[PDB]
Amino acid sequence: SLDAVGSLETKGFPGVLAAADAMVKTGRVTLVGYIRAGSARFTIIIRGDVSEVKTAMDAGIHAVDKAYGAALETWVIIPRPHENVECVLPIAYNENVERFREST
Amino acid sequence: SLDAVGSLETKGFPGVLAAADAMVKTGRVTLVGYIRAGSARFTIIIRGDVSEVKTAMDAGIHAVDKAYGAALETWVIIPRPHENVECVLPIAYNENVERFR
Amino acid sequence: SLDAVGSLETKGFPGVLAAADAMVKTGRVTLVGYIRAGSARFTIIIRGDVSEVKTAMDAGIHAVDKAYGAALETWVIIPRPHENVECVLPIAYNENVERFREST
Amino acid sequence: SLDAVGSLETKGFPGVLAAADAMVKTGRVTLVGYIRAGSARFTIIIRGDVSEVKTAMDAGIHAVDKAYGAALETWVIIPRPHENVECVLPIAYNENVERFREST
Amino acid sequence: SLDAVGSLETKGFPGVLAAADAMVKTGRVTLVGYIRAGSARFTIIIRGDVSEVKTAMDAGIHAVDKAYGAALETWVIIPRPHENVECVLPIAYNENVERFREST
Amino acid sequence: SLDAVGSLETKGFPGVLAAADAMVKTGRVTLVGYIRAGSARFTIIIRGDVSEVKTAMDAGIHAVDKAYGAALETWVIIPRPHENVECVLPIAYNENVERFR
Repeated sequence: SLDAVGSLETKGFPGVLAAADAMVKTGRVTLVGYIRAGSARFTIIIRGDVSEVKTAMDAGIHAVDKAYGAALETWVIIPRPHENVECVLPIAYNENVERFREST
Repeated sequence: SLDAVGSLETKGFPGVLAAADAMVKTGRVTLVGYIRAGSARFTIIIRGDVSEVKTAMDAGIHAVDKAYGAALETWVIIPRPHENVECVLPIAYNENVERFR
Repeated sequence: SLDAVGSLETKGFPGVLAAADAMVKTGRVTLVGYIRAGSARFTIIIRGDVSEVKTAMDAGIHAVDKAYGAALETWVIIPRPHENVECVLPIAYNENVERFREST
Repeated sequence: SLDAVGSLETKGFPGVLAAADAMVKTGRVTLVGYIRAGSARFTIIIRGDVSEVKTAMDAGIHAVDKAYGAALETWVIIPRPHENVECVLPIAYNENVERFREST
Repeated sequence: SLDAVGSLETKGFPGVLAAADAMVKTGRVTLVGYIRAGSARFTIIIRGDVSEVKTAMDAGIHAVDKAYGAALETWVIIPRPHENVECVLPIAYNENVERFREST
Repeated sequence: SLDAVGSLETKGFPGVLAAADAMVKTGRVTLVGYIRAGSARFTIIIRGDVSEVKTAMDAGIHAVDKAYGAALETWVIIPRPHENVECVLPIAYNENVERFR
């Protein structure tokens, strides 16, 4: 998919839970996966139209502060990822989340 | 499920054991899973009605201090989590815990 | 099982080895499992009658000091753990340790 | 393959995502894999002609700064890696990325 | 087995390689396993008669200093481990090392 | 095998890639495996004649500095490792690397 990708990483799982919920409730985006990065850091990945990923990312960043003890470590938006990156890195749509992609 | 979700994370396993036991003894909630987060941190996840998750979370927060050397690192309650989140993050009810629902 | 649970976590494996041996030799308790917690920390879990878990735990705490370089990080006793906790967390009796439960 | 190898490692996943996308869009190179290195560090590996790996690597280094909170930790280019290194370390071309090698 | 157990943990793998080789060359002991403990710490476990484990452990401790950059973090000798500890923790003899046990 | 063993560990993967390539290009040695040690440290292991492992290790130590941001954390050479060590620790020749022997 050439949809934009957003990635956000928190210290602690509760922060990433808060961010993920805000993202998919505010932008027409699909949460496609998460990573245990080590050192109690967790990464989440969303896909969607670039403008919707921007809106979702802002909501996710602000939601991290609603989780006691959570910290926002790092985030990025890649507006139009190369197929090789989507293939190798864990950022692709998958069959588990297809029905949410259809909904966007 | 549209049930509320609570998640709490401690430094050390004993603290998460203390917290989890307090949660399910005080709220009508289901402990659905836990995560080894790395750095000796452990995450637990509960589901239930919003009122019961809040009650359980309060009891769990206070219970962490009963474990010598434990620290409460972070926690959150999401009253009405989006179905997409439940699908990807390890927060769903599962068949292992069905009898506790 | 409604038996009490004790859990103890050390910095380094040698400390948890010392503690486990002291625990099962002091109380009528079963060591049911251990966890690699990360950051070179190791968790052990015992089950048994609450009074036996208390005496075993006392011995385990003191035994950690017998390992050079070990640190006792954290421990707890839960006298009557809820079945949902026993199910999800790695604290249940299991078939690998059945013969030790029988002997207690 | 005697193609050069480039490897770059960031603090946080978003930085490695930014770097990978820049690399494969700038040089005629293939992203062959990534590593979760621990401590929330992530490694990516590209292969291609040495001149293409150099230009891709330059773009990847600069792209890390486009991810909030990311840090560039370490990187290297090996112009003509030994077959024993390609065998043991996770740097070989693989069937998952064949179509991207063909296009280079 | 009621043979003694020795456990030694280093920062870095080279230190544990040095210690393991010194142990089995100096005491009539068997190296039965190792653990990746996290945080670049490595644990090794030897078994044998208590006096031989003592001799091996001293040689292993001194060998750690022969590895550049290695640090000895923690160690213990448990002279006669309870069968429950041997069962749950990774300290038992195994079929991979039987021929070295026979040799001791 | 009674061949010598060398092991070297870096902070970051690029440093270990640099070191490994220098080793097999300078000594008649076989790189038999590597370890993700945690904390972004990576271990590599070579086997060969004592003289070749020493030569390869020297080249590998110097090569770590050619990787931006890499650090050499620790290394050792065991000229004649005990067979018990080869059995338990991941330092043996293996079928994946047979052609390099």
